[PDB]
Amino acid sequence: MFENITAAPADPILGLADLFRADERPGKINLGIGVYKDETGKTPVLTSVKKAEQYLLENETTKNYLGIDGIPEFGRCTQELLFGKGSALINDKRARTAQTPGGTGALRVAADFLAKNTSVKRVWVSNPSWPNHKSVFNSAGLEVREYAYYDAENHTLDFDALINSLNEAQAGDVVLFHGWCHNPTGIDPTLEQWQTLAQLSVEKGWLPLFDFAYQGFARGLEEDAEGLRAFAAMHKELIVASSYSKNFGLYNERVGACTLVAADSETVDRAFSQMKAAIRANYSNPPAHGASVVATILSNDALRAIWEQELTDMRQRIQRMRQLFVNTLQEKGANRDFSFIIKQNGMFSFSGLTKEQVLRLREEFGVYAVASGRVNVAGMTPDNMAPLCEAIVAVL
Amino acid sequence: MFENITAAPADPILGLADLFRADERPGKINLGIGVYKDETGKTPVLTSVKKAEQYLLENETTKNYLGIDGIPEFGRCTQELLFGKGSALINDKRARTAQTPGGTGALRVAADFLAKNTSVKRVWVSNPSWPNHKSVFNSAGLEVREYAYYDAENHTLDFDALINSLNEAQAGDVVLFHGWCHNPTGIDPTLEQWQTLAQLSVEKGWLPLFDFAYQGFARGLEEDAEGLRAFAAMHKELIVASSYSKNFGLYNERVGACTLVAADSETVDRAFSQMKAAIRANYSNPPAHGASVVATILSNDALRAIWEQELTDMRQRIQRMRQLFVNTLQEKGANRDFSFIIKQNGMFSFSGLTKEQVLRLREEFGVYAVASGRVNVAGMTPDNMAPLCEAIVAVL
Ligand SMILES: *Cc1c(COP(=O)(O)O)cnc(C)c1O
Ligand SMILES: *Cc1c(COP(=O)(O)O)cnc(C)c1O
Repeated sequence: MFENITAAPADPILGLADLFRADERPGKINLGIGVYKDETGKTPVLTSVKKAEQYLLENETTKNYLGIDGIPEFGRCTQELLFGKGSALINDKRARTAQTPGGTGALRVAADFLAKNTSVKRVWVSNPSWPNHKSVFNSAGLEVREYAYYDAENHTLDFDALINSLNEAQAGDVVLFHGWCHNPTGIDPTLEQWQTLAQLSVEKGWLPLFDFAYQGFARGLEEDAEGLRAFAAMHKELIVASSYSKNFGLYNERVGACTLVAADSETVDRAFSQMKAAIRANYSNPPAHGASVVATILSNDALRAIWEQELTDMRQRIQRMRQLFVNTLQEKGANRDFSFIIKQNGMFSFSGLTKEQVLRLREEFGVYAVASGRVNVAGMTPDNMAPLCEAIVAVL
Repeated sequence: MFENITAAPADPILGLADLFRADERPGKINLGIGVYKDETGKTPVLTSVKKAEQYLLENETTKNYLGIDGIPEFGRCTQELLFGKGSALINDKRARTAQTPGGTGALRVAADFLAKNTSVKRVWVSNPSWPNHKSVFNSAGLEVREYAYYDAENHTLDFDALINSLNEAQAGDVVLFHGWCHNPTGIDPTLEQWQTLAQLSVEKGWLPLFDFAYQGFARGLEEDAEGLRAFAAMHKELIVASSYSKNFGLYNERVGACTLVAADSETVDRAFSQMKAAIRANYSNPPAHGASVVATILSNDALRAIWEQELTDMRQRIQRMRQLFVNTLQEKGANRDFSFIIKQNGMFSFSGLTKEQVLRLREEFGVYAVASGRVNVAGMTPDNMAPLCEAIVAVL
């Protein structure tokens, strides 16, 4: 039965992590996958997280199955983070959230749900976008169409191209928007731009789907949620696939959420019963550990104060590395002006390196970046900045 | 977009857990979902598990993403449990395993993989079988056909009906077999019967898919794996979706595995690259906590000795409850002879109660059983045995 199965191509992000592993070179540098590193080049378990974990170790009395949708408190805390504490969506009971295995799990559950319960056949994704978006949607059997976004020449969000590209989107299509800290460009719309978009979707009949994986990495928790909140106020319906992998440094515990919003309580509960059926036919119910760590921290004021500071430290450290990167490139003779990278948000900077330069960097210098030229600024430290900047100016 | 979504019907197993929750009756009894209970009617975290968890709390230094296929050691320990320590499959590198979110996750990954990479269009499941099998396979777009199994009249495995039913299965179809402790009947084939089946699949060209969720609940770890091992010796290809939810009491951490076996190392690695692609487009990578607990215990001799005894205690306690159940029914005037239940293996006994009796039990007496008449013997305790047996004889 398997004789003719052809090998799948390596994952552009995750397979990169393998090559780097197998690399016996001493000075190799990561920069590929979106995982935070501290000053020492390590990815430690957050202190608020370690504390919540002892708490769970001393307090859990059972590992009995959670319901299909997970821990209720987790769901509530998630909605408050997303929409705000006194949100009308929350007060009118217009939103239901299911705990899922990571943000990817949330996107797939959203896809399966839409493919099986609505008339959706098309999902619009930005050019460029997280490479795995296409795979997830194609998996549920939906086609992916792409909308213009990035202006490679000016390193700006080409807004008119974005709008004119979206005019080919029909009423009933799904349009995918990144929350804030666009992966891979780091270029995001202004609040004014988010409002224009919110009113155009409403007028055009698009169903917004937000992939929110970096809440807290641009300006703050509540600020980073402004685009989505702009949208939540206008729309009767929307879905949010959020992730706690990055903002809680909980990557491998698989903590995410799929939030479904409908015009009313009655409709959303009915639509949610089908979302639950899609989950049962997939992984049954979600993994408790990571999600209970998140609920514990968000529900406890002392633990929450510690986590918020840890997140602030991650954010600030990345901001410092960005400046450090553009300066060092300059003082190493990387003649090209890389100042636009200071203008990007989040863990990543879209460097503008070509497929071949990205390839040479690795084979000749052992510094690993995604083939699209996307580099993980959070993977940079004061110690690896110079060898890294030295490799870059040499392939330029 | 969601105005016309119709509510999904409640899950026959998981939705039962909700009704029981919402039940304000004092003497209500569970018996529905397949979760073990000790003498006190609680589902404690195993002692070996609590210990492995402190170990992880003191020793983990990162939550960085696992690879798509999970923790390597987890994969190795799994293959040894399944095939045996000195297995030829293991030595010839004919098997690859991916850590997945529970056994359900493993079945779905197997389904997606088969639907997208092979010519499979049909999956044969036993009548009766775990209610969720149909949903998982239909989700990947495969149809489910059913083979005869249970003889309701004699409470036996109707073996000729099983064989004659399977003669309608074509070369290239998938045939699903339960490892041991068949859910829901508890009726399993003899080793001789397993050999006859192994040779018939090989001759007929069926691809065996084993759902192994109760390893250790019938006679022992290695004995319960005899049917599958009978099959592994004859087949060039097979897939195993195993679960550690029940045997490790790790229900909510979602710990399972999907093991792919091909004729050789080269073929299995190629087929596995596609399995990994199906995982990436689903939940990306697996949850670390439960799986590392399992690897820690299986890799440590002291921790393993404790766990094996805990599992032995669960097994024995269930065996005692079974005897207790048939005796108490007898001394309460449940005139029907329920002795066949002593002959069933695992957590469940297929009681033979009708849809309406199962329904009356709940509404009039608050004892919850699955509508098929399946009852969780592991949910019985010396304290609830009498009220339970009293309710049963009253609806008889
Ligand atoms: C990291 C990321 C994901 C994946 O989240 P997981 O929680 O790791 O599944 C999805 N979308 C975007 C834009 C991401 O950056
Ligand atoms: C319990 C069970 C499952 C589900 O396993 P999870 O690990 O809970 O996903 C699948 N198949 C059978 C036969 C089961 O008994």
